[PDB]
Amino acid sequence: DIYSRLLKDRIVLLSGEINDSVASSIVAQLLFLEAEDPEKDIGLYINSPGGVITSGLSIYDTMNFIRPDVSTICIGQAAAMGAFLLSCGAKGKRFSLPHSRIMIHQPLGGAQGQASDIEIISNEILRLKGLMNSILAQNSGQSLEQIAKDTDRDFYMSAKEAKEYGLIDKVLQ
Amino acid sequence: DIYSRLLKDRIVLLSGEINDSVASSIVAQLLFLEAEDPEKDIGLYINSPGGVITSGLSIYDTMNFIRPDVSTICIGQAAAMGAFLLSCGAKGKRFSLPHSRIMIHQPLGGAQGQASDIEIISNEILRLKGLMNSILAQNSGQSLEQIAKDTDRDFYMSAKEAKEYGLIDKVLQ
Amino acid sequence: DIYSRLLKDRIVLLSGEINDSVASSIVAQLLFLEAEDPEKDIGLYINSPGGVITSGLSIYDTMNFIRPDVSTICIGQAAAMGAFLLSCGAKGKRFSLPHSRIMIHQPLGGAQGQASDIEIISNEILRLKGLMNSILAQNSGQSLEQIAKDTDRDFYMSAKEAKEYGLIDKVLQ
Amino acid sequence: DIYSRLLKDRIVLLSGEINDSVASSIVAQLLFLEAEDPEKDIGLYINSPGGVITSGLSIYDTMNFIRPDVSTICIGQAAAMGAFLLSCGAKGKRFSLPHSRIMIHQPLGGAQGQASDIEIISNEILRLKGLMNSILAQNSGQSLEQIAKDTDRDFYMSAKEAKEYGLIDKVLQ
Amino acid sequence: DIYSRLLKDRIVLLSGEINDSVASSIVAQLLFLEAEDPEKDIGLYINSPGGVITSGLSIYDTMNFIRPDVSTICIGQAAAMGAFLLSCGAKGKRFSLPHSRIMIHQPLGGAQGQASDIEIISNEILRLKGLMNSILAQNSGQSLEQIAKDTDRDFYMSAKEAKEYGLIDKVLQ
Amino acid sequence: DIYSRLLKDRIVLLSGEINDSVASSIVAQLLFLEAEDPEKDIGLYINSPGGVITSGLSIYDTMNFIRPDVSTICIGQAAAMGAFLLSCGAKGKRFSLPHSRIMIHQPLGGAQGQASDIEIISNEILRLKGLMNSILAQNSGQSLEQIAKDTDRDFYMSAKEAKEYGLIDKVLQ
Amino acid sequence: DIYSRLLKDRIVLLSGEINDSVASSIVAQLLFLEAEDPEKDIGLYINSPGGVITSGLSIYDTMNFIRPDVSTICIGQAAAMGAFLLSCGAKGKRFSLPHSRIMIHQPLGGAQGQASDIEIISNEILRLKGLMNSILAQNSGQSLEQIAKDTDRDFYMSAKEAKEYGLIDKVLQ
Amino acid sequence: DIYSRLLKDRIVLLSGEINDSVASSIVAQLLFLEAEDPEKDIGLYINSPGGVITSGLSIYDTMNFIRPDVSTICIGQAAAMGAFLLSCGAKGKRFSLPHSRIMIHQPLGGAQGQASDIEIISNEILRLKGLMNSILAQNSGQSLEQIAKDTDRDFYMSAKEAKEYGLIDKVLQ
Amino acid sequence: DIYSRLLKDRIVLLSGEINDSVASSIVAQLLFLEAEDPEKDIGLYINSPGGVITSGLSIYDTMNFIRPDVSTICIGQAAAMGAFLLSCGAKGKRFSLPHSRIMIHQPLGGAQGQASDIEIISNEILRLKGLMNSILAQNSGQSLEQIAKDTDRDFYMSAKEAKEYGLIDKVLQ
Amino acid sequence: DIYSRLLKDRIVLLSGEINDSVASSIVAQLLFLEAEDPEKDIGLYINSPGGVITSGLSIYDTMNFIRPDVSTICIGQAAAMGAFLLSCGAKGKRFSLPHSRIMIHQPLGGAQGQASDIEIISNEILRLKGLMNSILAQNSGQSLEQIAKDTDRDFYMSAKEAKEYGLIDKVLQ
Amino acid sequence: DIYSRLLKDRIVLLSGEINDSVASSIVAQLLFLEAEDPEKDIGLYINSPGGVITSGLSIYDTMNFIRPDVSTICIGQAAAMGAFLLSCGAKGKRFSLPHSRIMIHQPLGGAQGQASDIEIISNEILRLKGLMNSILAQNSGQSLEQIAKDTDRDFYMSAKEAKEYGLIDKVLQ
Repeated sequence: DIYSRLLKDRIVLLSGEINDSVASSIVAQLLFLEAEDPEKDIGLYINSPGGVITSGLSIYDTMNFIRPDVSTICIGQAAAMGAFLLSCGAKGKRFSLPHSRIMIHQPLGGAQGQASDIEIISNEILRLKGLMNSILAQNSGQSLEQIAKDTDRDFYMSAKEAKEYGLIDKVLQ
Repeated sequence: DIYSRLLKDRIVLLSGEINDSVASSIVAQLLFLEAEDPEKDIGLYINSPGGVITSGLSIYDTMNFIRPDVSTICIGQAAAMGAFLLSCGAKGKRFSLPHSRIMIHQPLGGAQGQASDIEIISNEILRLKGLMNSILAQNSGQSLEQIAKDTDRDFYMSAKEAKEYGLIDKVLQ
Repeated sequence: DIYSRLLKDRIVLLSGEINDSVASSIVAQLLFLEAEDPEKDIGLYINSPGGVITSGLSIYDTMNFIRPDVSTICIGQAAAMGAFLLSCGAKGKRFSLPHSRIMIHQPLGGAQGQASDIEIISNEILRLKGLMNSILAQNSGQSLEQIAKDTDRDFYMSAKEAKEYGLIDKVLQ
Repeated sequence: DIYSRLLKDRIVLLSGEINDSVASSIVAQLLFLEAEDPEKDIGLYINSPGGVITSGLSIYDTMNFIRPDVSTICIGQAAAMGAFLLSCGAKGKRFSLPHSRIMIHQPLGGAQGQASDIEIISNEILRLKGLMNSILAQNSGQSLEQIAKDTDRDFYMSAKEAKEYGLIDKVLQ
Repeated sequence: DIYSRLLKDRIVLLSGEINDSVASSIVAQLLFLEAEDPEKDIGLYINSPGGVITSGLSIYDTMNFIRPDVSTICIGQAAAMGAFLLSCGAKGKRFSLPHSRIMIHQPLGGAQGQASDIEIISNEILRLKGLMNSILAQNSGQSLEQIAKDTDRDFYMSAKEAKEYGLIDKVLQ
Repeated sequence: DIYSRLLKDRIVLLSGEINDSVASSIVAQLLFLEAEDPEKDIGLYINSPGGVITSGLSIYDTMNFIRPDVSTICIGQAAAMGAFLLSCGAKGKRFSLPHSRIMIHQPLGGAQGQASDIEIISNEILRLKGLMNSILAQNSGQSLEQIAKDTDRDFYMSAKEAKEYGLIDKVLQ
Repeated sequence: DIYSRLLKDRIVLLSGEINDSVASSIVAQLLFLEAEDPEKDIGLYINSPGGVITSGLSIYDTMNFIRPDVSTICIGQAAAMGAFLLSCGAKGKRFSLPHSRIMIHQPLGGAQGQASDIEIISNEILRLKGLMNSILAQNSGQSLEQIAKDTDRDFYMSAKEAKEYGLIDKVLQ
Repeated sequence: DIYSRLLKDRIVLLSGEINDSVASSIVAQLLFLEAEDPEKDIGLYINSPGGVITSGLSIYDTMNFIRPDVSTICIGQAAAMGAFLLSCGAKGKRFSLPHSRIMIHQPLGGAQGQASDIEIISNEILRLKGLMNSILAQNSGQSLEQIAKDTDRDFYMSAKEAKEYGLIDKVLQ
Repeated sequence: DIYSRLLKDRIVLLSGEINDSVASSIVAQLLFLEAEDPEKDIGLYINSPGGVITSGLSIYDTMNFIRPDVSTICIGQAAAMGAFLLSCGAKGKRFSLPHSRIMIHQPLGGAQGQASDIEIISNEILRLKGLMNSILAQNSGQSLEQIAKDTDRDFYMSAKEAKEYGLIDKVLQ
Repeated sequence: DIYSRLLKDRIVLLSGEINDSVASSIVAQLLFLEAEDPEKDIGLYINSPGGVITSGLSIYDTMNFIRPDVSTICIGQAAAMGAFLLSCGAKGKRFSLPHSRIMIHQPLGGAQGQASDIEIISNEILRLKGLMNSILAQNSGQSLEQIAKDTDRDFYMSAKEAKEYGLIDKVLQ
Repeated sequence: DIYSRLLKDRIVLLSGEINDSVASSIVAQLLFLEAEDPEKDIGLYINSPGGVITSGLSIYDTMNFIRPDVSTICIGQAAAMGAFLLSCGAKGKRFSLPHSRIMIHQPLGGAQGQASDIEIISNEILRLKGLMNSILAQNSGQSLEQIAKDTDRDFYMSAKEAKEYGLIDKVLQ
């Protein structure tokens, strides 16, 4: 197996949609690599269109949890939760390849039922929305207000543009 | 046509689910009847599980928009928007046959999309929930708080109970 | 129209499954005939497997609502709601043909959602059950305690037995 | 026929999704009324959730093409293209019932294919977005820049609010 | 593989929904690990949207039937039966990552059939509701009346909130 | 394993449609080889119809990222993103067997939603279109204008014609 | 209309599968004929494969209910419930075209549910089976056991054979 | 494999629906456990909603057929055939966890075809029901008619209830 | 009939997709008027997206076949064949309401089968593209090669621009 | 593995439909065998109905690209691409079993979209058609024209016929 | 593996339908055995209803192609291409178990398309029909007229009769 060999050089790949499975896998690889040696850096390469929000959150909070610095490298693209994760890389170790595409946006979902239930679910999504915009601003240096204004609709940008935005530190040019 | 025959007797039947199509039917018939005679009463027999809200309201607004007093008679059942319309009949002229069942509740719905749009949908549903609770309270004699408490979940009652509640005036039994 | 011709002689056919649609038709015919002649009896022929409770109930209440006697004649079969309605015919005018089978039972139904919502529904169907049993025990002369056990499960019987149980008065022949 | 009957008193109903089909009908009806009497006002009652843009525009153009005034009345709900039509009625003859709701927003669409085709579709939808926004602004007394900001997402209003916003002239209550 | 590598570290994973399939795996490990050593703690990391009540009850009973302490760690999300489980972790060893979400609610379900059948399922689902609300109160300190009021409809909360609420002990940071 | 054995001799097979899953593998594979020997050349045999744009880009960026020279050999066909990657091989090491088909075109996409969202998707696809026509112009030694003009519609070629164009360096006789 | 015109001559046509709607129709016609003239014989043309038992039964009871003689004519075929209804025509007037087919058998059915429910459906179907076999014996000349032994499985006969069996009287050849 | 590991400890898990596939497996293991050592107990963990009957009985006959004692432990739940197997564990070694649910009932099923085929299937369903009741009375200490009245409908009990009833021996709390 | 009345005033409506069904009706009506009054004008109101090419040419040839001028008035839109037909109106009598959108383009179609069959299909689609590109050219004064370029991809126009372009003559604003 | 042990003798099998997936396997085995011994011959057994043109071309090129002589053996049948590949075997080493059947034809395909697009694809398929005729003509020594005539429609042959035609060298008797 | 165990005994099993896939397997096994020992016989056990002709034919040619004799044993059944294959075993070594059934018939197929295309397919199939009957003829010793006349339709046989026909040499009873 190839991936298992890359896991030996402390490289974990995050490709495609993000969900409990994928997250569960990506989380297990982080806990694993840490116990393996809680002082070396881990390379999290990202090429995802996004995914379920609480999933992306588990991968994230696990990134802060473990001792090793989790560096993030964007190849191909990192949209939705994919861009959020890329920004959560250890400060200074968030990279991207020249032709990658970064896109951030607000969450989306669905509500079904009585007025009392739609409202509950609605406030819950706005909450996740504020939580991720909050983290997205803190990670980039942009203000809360600025993030809200830009994630209102799909905000696509090049790696280079992503750098001047605060999302990544260096474009491996 | 049997329904055409009865309409010549000022009888309008609202049976089954409510929607624009059914609503247009009921509205055209209420208008028509007025054009034939603005003085006489109109008989609106109801047997509905409710249906689309904006559609129910079109009917409701039409009842008050025409000169004739619209008598509402419940038969079989008057649930949700169906019960709403029942309670809108002309004061003192809201009846129900002895074994009908009346039910009131809060509106149902669905939101899909960005956090921003789900909330707009949500606020709209609540807006209508508050609209109907206030009309319901005014038609029965109950207070908003009371209406809101009972319509939180399905409130099923008997014609007799419906009269005690204030949704109808007499039980033609 | 072959069906209209019959109605001209106060004959109404309840054939098939009973729902708000069929229900409305029968009521429109029942109300119509009372406008034509509020004294002459009506012939409600019944060949139906049964149907939606409130729909049948709207038919039962209309039968007692108008002034003329609504005589019921079972042909083919009369089960569930149908058997119920058959037994509601005007005292002494509840008929059936020789090979017609009659079957009474307890109401069927379904509930999906939260426990709160499930309990509300369960309670409603139970109220309808009791209501059915009581009106059935009063149409046959049987005791509520008798109807209760007898309808716990499908209870099929021929015209004769039904004459002796109390559901119908006579077997035309 | 209840509908063709009301058309005699010059009433035209537009309820449900608006498409070339429904449009053709609404169109024919206006051209027919135009003939019957180029002077007498026409009453276009609206209860529609919207529909295909061009189909909608064909009605509006016809409203203006013909000689008689097309008064618009909203019952139940006038949303999207439906809200557009309500706003285009003869100045001073745009009414709404008290409990109807008005919802305006920007156009929806879809593009599939090559970059070149999508770009073309995209410009065509945007050209349309600006067209209606302009007319809507002109009919409401709002500024182009304002209708643009307010229709960025679904804007739900109450008859009373829609009257204050400039979309309708009077709320028959 | 990776999960089995973590299992030897006494780290069990509950990701995705809960049903017998998953339940049996969890129970398999909670027994296995108590076979390796009934002394050393066990780490059950939870990231589940919920699942079947009896399935979760299985994992629950097994959790405190074995001898070692089963510590619960909510990562990402712990709603419905997922939250119930999280709170069931060993007193003092219930954690959550900074950005995880918790949600408690009343059971969901459905029933079809005769009134009798529906009534049995309704009371059954009511017991589980009472049962869980009870265990939930003990585990948090909260009274039964409170858990009952809160779980009526979906009760979402943040990690800090869950701690103040008594569902978790410490929040890692 | 036949594929693991060819990878031993530093041969990587890119067969079929391109997507994140497929691209992820190719990426994981290049990384493996770059690690095993940063000095030696890697041979990438392509027989693809094209695929997900960013997915192809992830691959294009990795080839230039790693230290080894990535030679590209087209067998069967390299169409769309496939021909793109082909032309991106190490200058002087871009090959093709005598009967391969090469086709270059412009990106294909789709969009649904508000005009604002379509416009966003539209601009994003044009941005990507501009990027690839420009990289293709660089890789072929032609004016961006000419490539734009050619790729407007699917442009097929014979391995020989591809060499004339500048996409490959030699046709292995 | 063609069928309407043949009705004028007292010709009722029973074709294809017999269910509650068709039965209803045949029934309407028989009562309508007797209306016009309660003496003039009726011709019931049968070309049916059979159908639902209760539906057939209603036709059979109705034939005998009304005063008029209902002469049955089998053309093409008369199978199952359809052969049963042939043998029930006015004795001496049960015909058959030369090349028609006749087929008699035991009822078909289905049951799903609890053992208790299945048993009730078993006795019920066995009841209908004996009743049918009973009448068949009555109608032909054959003894209860013959009929039973014979209808155990599909039993096809020619017009002539059906006469020798005692199912029809003459064979209009 | 984890289950294999639990097997070495002589622990067999029966979870989910029961059928030929699952029964064939449980018997394979059951027999195997005997080959190793036919003296030590066997721990049959049960978390099942039930399943096919003949499959359940095959497991049951194997439990008594093998030389060792097959103890039963209920976790999560054991309803229908699931509760049956639980009550067939070695006398005295029938356990249950504290919050487990135990439910017993009468067999379910279906039948299609000729009346005589239905009678045949019905009798087999009844004879199975009888075999079931007897065994499920002999194990519990209840009487035939007692177990018969109680299993007429779903009969849900708690761990403690099942013991008081005789289904289990001790609730491992 | 409302459409029939409009016909008596020499008004024909081509609404929606064009196909053989629709085409036959328009041809039917034109020939009707043809005979009705060979000298008076015919107004062809168009609001179509396009359709079957030959079906359109059908209508068109009929337009120039008959003696009376066929005026064309675009309302809503006239795309693809709809635009072709629009322009094919009698010289000087080609209108459109102000907010209508006109669109021209090259043909669409498909081919399955052998290389030889595909080429045949291909030449034929090219022949039609040529045929129409010239008719369109003639009707608007545009050079054939200019048209072929403008319609290479969907070319959307406003009423005014369509006048400028030569597709229509006037705009009734 | 049977095929694997077989591959150990330079024996490769091409069974079923040819496509990229199947083609990549074959291509990998050819590259594998060559690397394993560019001297010994390789035995490619073909029993295929054909498939994707480029998939076959992919294989064909690799056959001549590697050093070893690739001998082709036809068992069962070789049609379309199968035939083609069979003929591409090392001269003097193209065999076939006595009863296998060889069948050659012209490529099949499909095109959708605009005339412009249809034409591009038609020319592309005619390009492949000509290329393959050349190769067949050359592989067999027949004239470009003879191959043209003979592949117009499906041309079935016996191994012996295929031999005398030039497609194979000898038939294993 | 169980089958690889029997392969060590030159035992090949042919179960179910025959197609390229299944046949490749048999062929592979046949070749492997010939390699292992070109001397020792082979045992092909058949229990197949037949399948693709060319697939079957590919197995037939391989049996004769290898050195050892391939004895054929019919177990269960051998119909169509199955019987054919059984009849193709080395003379004197064609067996069948006592209760096996053998069935021989003519080719089955289907053609679609142009008259020209269907004519070809029809001719090719007749060709195989003649081909197999001929083979069948000399494998059984029967004349062609007789094989041709006997397989015109499905011809069923017992092992005893099949031996008497010339399809097998002995019945291992």
